[PDB]
Amino acid sequence: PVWKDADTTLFCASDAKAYETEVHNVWATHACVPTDPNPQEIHLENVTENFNMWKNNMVEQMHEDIISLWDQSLQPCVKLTGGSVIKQACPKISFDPIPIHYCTPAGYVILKCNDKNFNGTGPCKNVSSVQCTHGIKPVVSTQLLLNGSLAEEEIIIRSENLTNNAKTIIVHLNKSVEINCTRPSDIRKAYCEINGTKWNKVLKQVTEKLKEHFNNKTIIFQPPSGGDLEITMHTFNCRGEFFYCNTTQLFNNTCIGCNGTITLPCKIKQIINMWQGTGQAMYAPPIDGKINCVSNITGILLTRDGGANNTSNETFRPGGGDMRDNWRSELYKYKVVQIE
Ligand SMILES: NCCNC(=O)N1CCC[C@H](C(=O)Nc2ccc(Cl)c(F)c2)C1
Ligand SMILES: *[C@@H]1O[C@H](CO)[C@@H](O)[C@H](O)[C@H]1NC(C)=O
Ligand SMILES: *[C@@H]1O[C@H](CO)[C@@H](O)[C@H](O)[C@H]1NC(C)=O
Ligand SMILES: *[C@@H]1O[C@H](CO)[C@@H](O)[C@H](O)[C@H]1NC(C)=O
Ligand SMILES: *[C@@H]1O[C@H](CO)[C@@H](O)[C@H](O)[C@H]1NC(C)=O
Ligand SMILES: *[C@@H]1O[C@H](CO)[C@@H](O)[C@H](O)[C@H]1NC(C)=O
Ligand SMILES: *[C@@H]1O[C@H](CO)[C@@H](O)[C@H](O)[C@H]1NC(C)=O
Ligand SMILES: *[C@@H]1O[C@H](CO)[C@@H](O)[C@H](O)[C@H]1NC(C)=O
Ligand SMILES: *[C@@H]1O[C@H](CO)[C@@H](O)[C@H](O)[C@H]1NC(C)=O
Ligand SMILES: *[C@@H]1O[C@H](CO)[C@@H](O)[C@H](O)[C@H]1NC(C)=O
Ligand SMILES: *[C@@H]1O[C@H](CO)[C@@H](O)[C@H](O)[C@H]1NC(C)=O
Repeated sequence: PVWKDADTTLFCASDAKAYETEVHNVWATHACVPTDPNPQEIHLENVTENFNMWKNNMVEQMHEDIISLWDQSLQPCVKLTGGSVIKQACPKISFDPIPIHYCTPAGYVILKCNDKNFNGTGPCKNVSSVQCTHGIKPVVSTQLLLNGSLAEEEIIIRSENLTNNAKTIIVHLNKSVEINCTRPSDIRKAYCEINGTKWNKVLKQVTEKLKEHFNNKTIIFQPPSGGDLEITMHTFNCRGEFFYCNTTQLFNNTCIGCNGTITLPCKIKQIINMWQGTGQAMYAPPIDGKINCVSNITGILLTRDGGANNTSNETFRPGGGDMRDNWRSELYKYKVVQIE
């Protein structure tokens, strides 16, 4: 086998149920084929292959699909786009993301990096060959990566360029921390409950590894100062409702009487600034009854402060906004090649 680096158009696969009215299922039913009934991963003996997750067309290809999925699935009362106005009907929908596999057409194959502490760029010593990735959930998230994969060994610090502060940092956790968000039976007041013990343990480890990457320096956490509500809050979609949660308690540099349950204040918003960058959208009020989503915190989005080269500290705040990094967090060990 001999290959070369190449971009090409991918296709998708799913376990989607054709009887479901859930929108991820309805979209995967007509845009994707069924998942590979006999998937086989094959090792590449004595092969070293270098990867670059910040340099992967797979990401932008998935991004186009999630844009597609949201525009056909989400029914907004009125669509406020670039100097435009549209008025429609906005019934409530069934919303729950399902895993999606990304697969190469003929002449192309996917290379899988299996080195347990691969950071996302550079040489991979344990390389695989697959026809499709594994099932990736398209979770649209800010500040915190939800329902993803875990790093198998240590916590991984991923970044295209650690010395550039504009570059986003992806923290790949090795132990998931549960986030339990509930709007109980304001109709827009909600809260997310987190294990403080579990949470502070893991964030202590996150700081000890950023210490390794930044020359033993003091690692400070801080809430985002300024930006849109989707940036300064942990924003996610639970069962169709847009949750905005205040995470200041999570990035508490201190509980590093504070090892119980952390309860984050949340509000469901009807008017959101779309992650697709095209403007404002207005949706309908929340459904009646108890609205609950439990998810796994599996990764953290961070931006580092600048102007601290002559200081003794480094400051990191929760990031968000560019959903590409969310897909990048799960496609990092994949790249497409052209077989020669
Ligand atoms: N480093 C990139 C700067 N990002 C940026 O400029 N954006 C434009 C304005 C806010 C946009 C957004 O994140 N929207 C959103 C909507 C719903 C959910 Cl659930 C969610 F998690 C997020 C992103
Ligand atoms: C390579 O990765 C595989 C799959 O993750 C795993 O069995 C092990 O870590 C590695 N195996 C060899 C033979 O290097
Ligand atoms: C990732 O590993 C490569 C070596 O392959 C190194 O050059 C790069 O600085 C590392 N990046 C991070 C963020 O650790
Ligand atoms: C949450 O994480 C555990 C392991 O940490 C895993 O077994 C479980 O399936 C995860 N749940 C979801 C919804 O991903
Ligand atoms: C997670 O990684 C840290 C180092 O980053 C390590 O100390 C810890 O033991 C790991 N935890 C698990 C459950 O692997
Ligand atoms: C990373 O960013 C720093 C500061 O922005 C810059 O000086 C450096 O050349 C960049 N390195 C690479 C490899 O792009
Ligand atoms: C999530 O929280 C609600 C109320 O806060 C509680 O009733 C439920 O048992 C919790 N679920 C889990 C899995 O912790
Ligand atoms: C937090 O996790 C610990 C283990 O780290 C566990 O014993 C305990 O049940 C959890 N506490 C809460 C309040 O969820
Ligand atoms: C960083 O601190 C650790 C503390 O365990 C020490 O072992 C290491 O030599 C230090 N390295 C640098 C570059 O300061
Ligand atoms: C989050 O809560 C703190 C107090 O707990 C408050 O000062 C801060 O303004 C809140 N964040 C936002 C974005 O409103
Ligand atoms: C994460 O997965 C669980 C189980 O599938 C689900 O209940 C929860 O709503 C998911 N979280 C998000 C943010 O989609």
